[PDB]
Order: sequence, then structure tokens, then C-alpha cells
Amino acid sequence: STGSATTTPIDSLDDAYITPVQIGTPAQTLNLDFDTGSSDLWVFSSETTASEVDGQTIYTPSKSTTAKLLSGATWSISYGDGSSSSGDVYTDTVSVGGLTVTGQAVESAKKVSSSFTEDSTIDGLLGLAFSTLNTVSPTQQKTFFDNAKASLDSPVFTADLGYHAPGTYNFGFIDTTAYTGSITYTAVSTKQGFWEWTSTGYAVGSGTFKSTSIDGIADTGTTLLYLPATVVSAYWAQVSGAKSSSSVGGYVFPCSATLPSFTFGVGSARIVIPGDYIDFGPISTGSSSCFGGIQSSAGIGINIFGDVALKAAFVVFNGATTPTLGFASK
Repeated sequence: STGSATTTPIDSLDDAYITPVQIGTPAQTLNLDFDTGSSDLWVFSSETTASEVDGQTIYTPSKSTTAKLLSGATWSISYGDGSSSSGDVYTDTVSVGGLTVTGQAVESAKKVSSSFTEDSTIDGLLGLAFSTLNTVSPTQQKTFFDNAKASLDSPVFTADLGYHAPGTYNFGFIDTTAYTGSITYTAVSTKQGFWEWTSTGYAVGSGTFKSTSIDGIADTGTTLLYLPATVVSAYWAQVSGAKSSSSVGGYVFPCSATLPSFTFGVGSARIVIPGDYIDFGPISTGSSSCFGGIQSSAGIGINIFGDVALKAAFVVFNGATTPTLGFASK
């Protein structure tokens, strides 16, 4: 089998991407944030505290003839940005782009933190990291990809995120029309549960490539590109007036600037992020200070190849027995 679904930016900045997902019988369609950095499929639901729902579409398990309470199971998750959610668990039929999994753990939120409530466009998350990170207790549950893998034509999914435009998540096949050149594959460590790999270096604008190993994660659920402070300082030094602002929480730059590109290495290959992809707009409405899309990872503990990086490439998440990652230009 295969599946193919369009993923759409939630706003004019590409702050995140939502993909429609069918849950239950008859189908209830929710727009979920596909997140290769976590491993829980959780949804706003009829069980979510009413004051914490503000415009999201909710899953109502009592209206699904295939929903079954997973007795005794609870979940609770905290994300790198400080947000969180928790609740109980059903199993139900879940379909993405024509690909159907029966018995998928659908984690029903009883509580969500303010940033989820405040984002009316995201109805939940669909985790695509390794199932070892799944938070369901006492019986850890499998991701949608893990449950579908054996049925897929090939044990892969691909992320093709657009810049200010829709893109595609495919399951079970590699669309050879969706990229240019060849796909360069690189080793993955699953030791932390992530799609963790080592970039071979970077360049700023037309500058020379610096060969240096940068361990990080391919994370569709993170907006920006988070790299070591040395790398980030080298980038922003090429933008007149750019500075790190503790009060804003990162590098800002004059909105009048033209940003240089940023290149990252995948083996001997190179992925070029155009400068425009690094512009996240005014820090507040009407400000002439703009927020940068490349930020320091120094406070995180891990480097994160988030959407800013991934949207510049066609990315293969290869879930074969030894997983690997593939990157192509497009």
C-alpha cells in the first residue's frame, strides 16, 4: 500500500504545516501537525477541557463505531517549546492520504497547554519519530508509520514541505518526479528516539564550505533551524545590523535586509536554504525588527534541522531495519 497527503502551512510564515487525517467510522477529519520529532498521535477531542478548546476540530470517539477505549492507558507529553498535553487513549481506524491503519492508538486530550489552545488551526499532532518515545502508559503504543510499515510497498515516508506553499507527505514510495538530481542517504542513530544524523558542514551565502560534523535531528514539528552558536554567529555576521536579543529570544535583523543563503552538507552533497526562507517577519506587528529563521541550539541540548532546513529538500525517512535519512534538492 501507499498514501499521499498534501500538507499546508498554517500561516504566511510557515510556522507549521497541517495535514488532513481521517479518524474513526464514519471518518472524522482533523488537521494534524506531522511531527518527526515526537511519537504520539494526539487530538483535540470531546474530552478536552472546554475552556482549552478555541476553534479546533475535535475527535468525538462516541460517534465512531470503530473506536475502543484502551482501558487504563494514559499519556502525557511535553515538547521542546514548553507546550504540553495529556489525556486517555482510544484505538480507532486512522487514514492518511488513502493509507489506512486499523487499531491505531489515538490519544485523546483531556488537557492542552495554552499555545495549543491559542492555535485554532492545529487539531493535534501525528508523531513520526521512533515508537520508543511514545508516552502512553502502561503499554507504550506504536506510531502510525510503525503500524503501517509492514503493509507499505517500501518501509519509507517522505517529507516535501513547501516554502509559503503546500507540500506533500508520502508513505510507502519515493516520488522520483518530486526532486532534482539524486537522493543522498546518510546514517541515522535511533539511540535518542529521533531521526538523528550528522551533517558534514555548512556555508554562508557564497562563502566557502566549512567541513565540520553537526549532529542533529530531522524534525518536521520544529519551525526553525537550530545550530551551534558558532555556526549561527557566522551566519548572522553576514547581515548588517543583525544581533542576538535576549529580550526577543534570539537573533533579529533589520527587516530591510536581504538575507544570504545557508548551505548544509549531507555527505558530499549540499542543500541550499535560500535567504528568504530564513525571514520570519516582524517580531511584533509593525516592527522593523525581523525574527531570524536560524537560531542557536545552545539552550536546547540538541541541534534541530526543522522546517527551515527541511523545506529546502526532498527528505526520505527510511524505516528499513537499519533506518537512514535521504536528502535531495528540489
